[PDB]
Amino acid sequence: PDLAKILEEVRYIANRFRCQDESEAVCSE
Amino acid sequence: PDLAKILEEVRYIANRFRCQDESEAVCSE
Repeated sequence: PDLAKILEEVRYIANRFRCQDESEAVCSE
Repeated sequence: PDLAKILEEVRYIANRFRCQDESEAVCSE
């Protein structure tokens, strides 16, 4: 149901945060 | 039910993030 559609959104934001953290790690190197 | 109303909020924030990421891409160009 629509709960499954909620999970996709939360996936998007979480993966956005992961990608920006990875970029920050590269920058720290 | 109210879960459907939760999904709209999460949609809003996710699309906000998408729009600001797009603006960042344009700026990077």
